[PDB]
Amino acid sequence: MGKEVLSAFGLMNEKLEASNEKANNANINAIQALEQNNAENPDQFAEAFQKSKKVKELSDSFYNYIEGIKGEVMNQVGEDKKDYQVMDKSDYLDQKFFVGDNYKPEGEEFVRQINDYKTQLVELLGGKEGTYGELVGKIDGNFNTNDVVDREGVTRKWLNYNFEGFPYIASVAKLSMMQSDIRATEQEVYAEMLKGQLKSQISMTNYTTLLEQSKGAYYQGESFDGAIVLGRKDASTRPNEVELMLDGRKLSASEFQIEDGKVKLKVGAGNAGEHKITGNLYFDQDGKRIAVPVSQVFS
Amino acid sequence: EVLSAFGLMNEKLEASNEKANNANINAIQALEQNNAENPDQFAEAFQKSKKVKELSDSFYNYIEGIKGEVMNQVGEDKKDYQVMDKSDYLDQKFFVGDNYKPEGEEFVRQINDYKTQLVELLGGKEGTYGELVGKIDGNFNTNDVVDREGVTRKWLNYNFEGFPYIASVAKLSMMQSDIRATEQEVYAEMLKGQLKSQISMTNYTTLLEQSKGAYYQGESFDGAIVLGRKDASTRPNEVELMLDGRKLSASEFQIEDGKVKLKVGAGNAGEHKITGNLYFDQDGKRIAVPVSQVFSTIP
Repeated sequence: MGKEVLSAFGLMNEKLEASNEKANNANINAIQALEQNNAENPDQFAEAFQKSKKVKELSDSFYNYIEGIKGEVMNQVGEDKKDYQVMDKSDYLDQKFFVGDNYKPEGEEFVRQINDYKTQLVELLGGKEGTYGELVGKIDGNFNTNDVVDREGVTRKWLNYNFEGFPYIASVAKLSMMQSDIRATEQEVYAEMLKGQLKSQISMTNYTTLLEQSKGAYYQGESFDGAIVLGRKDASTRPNEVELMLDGRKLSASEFQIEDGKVKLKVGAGNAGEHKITGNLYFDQDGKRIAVPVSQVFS
Repeated sequence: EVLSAFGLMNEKLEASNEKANNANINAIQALEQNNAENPDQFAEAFQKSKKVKELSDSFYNYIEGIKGEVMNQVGEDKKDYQVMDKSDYLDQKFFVGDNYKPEGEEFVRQINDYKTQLVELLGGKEGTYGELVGKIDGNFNTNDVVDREGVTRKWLNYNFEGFPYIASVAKLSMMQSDIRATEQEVYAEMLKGQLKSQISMTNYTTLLEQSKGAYYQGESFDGAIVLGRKDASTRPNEVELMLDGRKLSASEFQIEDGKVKLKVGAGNAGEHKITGNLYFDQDGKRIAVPVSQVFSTIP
């Protein structure tokens, strides 16, 4: 029997497990970033956060199921782990998965778990349609349980073809790449969700033109000077904190006169004559507080 | 029995490769479109994306050529995987005795050049993109590694010693998959970086507006505060300004795209209505920011 055979499978599995650990770290980082984004402006990142969380928990449940099968077969072979020429039995799995030419309930459970993952994921995204459906194609191609036809014409059963008669390390590698598929689908899904949100924020559908002339007191026919600037209108924007100093008095009576109902910062403050308004709008973006200065005047 | 699992893994990897590659092509196309719409913004992102596209496609084509060379020797058909078991030509062609032949060393050099310039392109192990750099290094590395025994194996050997032709093919397919996955992660990171630069509140200043303004006296104040966009790199593609029916604001004249504002300084003979449309190309679509304001001048 080929000594180098099933050693190749071991190298597959080692590379795949290392990559999967790195991918899980990156995915957890991305989820933490999303939760931080939901912390400030929850309105913008809400749906993104919940759908990403659902993907996270589905992916984790499914990954843990696969990993349980992997640990099962690891116990099956024995304590020798980095030795691979030993995982050659092709016995425990089939008798753990099928009855003669029929599925065992747990094998049925395994396949229906796969199908459940796919269908809930795609229905979360909006199946085969809507925004980013090519991702649905990717997931379908990755987890597809449709019975395949062999080159010899037999429509072999999906689990039977995928798993029967194979060395324990072989199905171990199969499951490792299934896990890698789950991690890749995660990484991609968080990518699309956050990207779609960002594009929903950058869209100049969110803006509105304004006039920012130095002074409105334009005398008799003198040459004009002014500008057009894209004032923000998207109500989803919300200054996380506001400090709004008046003419050196009554720093921002809290929502007594300021109202961020719309992104129009309606200030219903009082007055006595000439006035200036100063302060800072604190936006907690991506884990950093940024102060946007305010220095304006009013009669 | 005959380990067709290698063949199945290879075929799935290849199908995933076309799907991922189509996605990558589309992603770069979208970057190209955005760069066409707004070159100053997506300029660096598009340049880095096209450099990594060149590098990735060169590397992918090299590996694909090696894979094709291998699948030449297999025979007339390309699915009878049990036939693909000789493992006698490829091992011959990479190396003689211990030392690499001057093509295997070229292969490893290609891998290492790819990783080196890719990392140096993505900043580096430090700065941003660090986790992605870790993924690249872990996926692509030829540091000589030690087997079960405490003895060091050369990378090309340990990965490509007498392994069945289909096994080597599947390993190379995994390498291709890593290249494509790295492509998509890289493009996503570059785009996310650009967007998050665009949504940064460091891009804004604060303006106000009211119905009339002055009140000569202390009565009240129904003002509002807005986030004017002061990003230099954002600019309309089309600027149609039929202010009050007279002309297109002398397009060469006062309307100035030099900064984000449109530094209008037009004529003055009374109260003036400025009206028109701002046309921003965004992901293809022609978004239309209407402009409709009044500035009054005594004539």
